[PDB]
Amino acid sequence: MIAHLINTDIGNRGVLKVYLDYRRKNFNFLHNSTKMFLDNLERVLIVTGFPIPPMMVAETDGPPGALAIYRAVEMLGGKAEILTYSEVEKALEPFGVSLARTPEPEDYSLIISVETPGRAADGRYYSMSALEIKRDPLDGIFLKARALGIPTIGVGDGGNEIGMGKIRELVVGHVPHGEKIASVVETDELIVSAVSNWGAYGLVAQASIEVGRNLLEGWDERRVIEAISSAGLIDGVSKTLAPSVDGIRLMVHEGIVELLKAVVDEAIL
Amino acid sequence: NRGVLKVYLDYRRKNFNFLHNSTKMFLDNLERVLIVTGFPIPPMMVAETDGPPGALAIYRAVEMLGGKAEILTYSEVEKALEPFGVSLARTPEPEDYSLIISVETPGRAADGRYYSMSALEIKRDPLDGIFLKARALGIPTIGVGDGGNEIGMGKIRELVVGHVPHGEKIASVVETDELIVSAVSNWGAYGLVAQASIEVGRNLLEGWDERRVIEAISSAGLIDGVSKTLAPSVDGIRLMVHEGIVELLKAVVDEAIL
Ligand SMILES: [Mn+2]
Ligand SMILES: [Mn+2]
Ligand SMILES: [Mn+2]
Ligand SMILES: [Mn+2]
Ligand SMILES: [Mn+2]
Repeated sequence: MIAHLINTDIGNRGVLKVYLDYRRKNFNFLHNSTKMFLDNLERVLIVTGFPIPPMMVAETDGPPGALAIYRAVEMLGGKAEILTYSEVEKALEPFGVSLARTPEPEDYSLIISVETPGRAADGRYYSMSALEIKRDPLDGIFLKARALGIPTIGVGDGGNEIGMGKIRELVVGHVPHGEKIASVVETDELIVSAVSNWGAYGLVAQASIEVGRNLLEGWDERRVIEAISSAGLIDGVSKTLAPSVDGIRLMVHEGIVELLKAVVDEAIL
Repeated sequence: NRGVLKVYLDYRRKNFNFLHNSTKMFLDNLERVLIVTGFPIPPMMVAETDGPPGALAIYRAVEMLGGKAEILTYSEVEKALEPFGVSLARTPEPEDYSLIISVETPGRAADGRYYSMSALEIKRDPLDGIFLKARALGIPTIGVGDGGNEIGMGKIRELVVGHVPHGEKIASVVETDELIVSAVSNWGAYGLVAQASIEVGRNLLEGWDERRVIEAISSAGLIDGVSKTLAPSVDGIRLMVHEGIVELLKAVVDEAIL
């Protein structure tokens, strides 16, 4: 099953414990996020981009997930655009992605965050290692969306990203520096995953099953990771230009993807 | 299904390190390991494809690590595993082994009988008797199940009743020192080998060919637990998913070991 797979145990105790508790009360969270996804495809805004102190450069986790969702929205008949930092706009350039300009929540039917910084309790922005983030914020549009009642979906794997506000108690208690770094920003639905890109892929995968088409077909993890890495995006852990995500090498990410595609094909047949 | 996942969720929340702890025990008693497997599917009472593959995977890992292994199982399964030249247990006594493992084997319920997950009574010579003796003797024991009616589940009987249909009647009362719960039993066994690989620094799963093992045992007469037919699948799920599971585990091990 998809929610369980994208939360595969990868040696990160914090995220696993959060997932366990989160799913105890919200067993169908991925299903609900999907239902909200499918119902508002008209015009989707995807937000991604996570600055890595002390360089404050964006990492490899997030954009791939955004591209996958972007891809799925277009294939489903909707329209999508991406709000993110410049280094990320450059990395996604080859993929012919509609970039968002002067966006206001009103203009969208659904807004999704894939690994984006969420302001903490003190109104500041922190990394998982408690270092403060200094880069113009992107969560602002989610607050306006919540106030307007516009559908929102968050995807995260740490506790300091947009959407984590819906389960801050789980973050404070299961993650180091939690109380200080846990984002306060909420979304209508939330997807927790071992790696954010997988959360994004899981959404795409669950949607694939409900529409009867494998929306992941054609996706090439290695090609995408290597492109955005050659383009300047760093690995979150090594903080270097290695073609990897969250310090984990490509065969693992590639394996997740390929397994999701199989799980989807098997479910549609 | 929804049951197993809910039972896994609770168990993992309660025992965060159950797989790691199972692996420690495994790695510590490899001198002579007895692996038990074989689950009859009512009404035909023939063994299914879930279990034998996992048992075979452990058997192999035990030998690659220098220990010795033997298999206690039903006749059709012995036949099904004949091509792999696995040592078959004869008149097995508890005392003779340093470790006893079960991969998808029926455990007696509270009323002393055996039931499938659909509450049908299993009628065939039992294999759990040695686990009862093993724990009374103090012999290390590990169980791998994915339903709640398998050997080792007696350890979490409460979790089984609160999430599995027919629970009270079918939940196995048979305990085991360490217990592995997984969506499919075979994957529990591979997880064990993957975890052992990480602890040892060697990919013990390298070379594992899910396709061959399942088509082989299927050709030999082992039916699919869900469809109850001779399809090359396990738990009603086609091979491309199991190949994917295995491939994913092989990469995770590489990630840790390199
Ligand atoms: Mn994160
Ligand atoms: Mn990440
Ligand atoms: Mn690494
Ligand atoms: Mn079972
Ligand atoms: Mn099974």
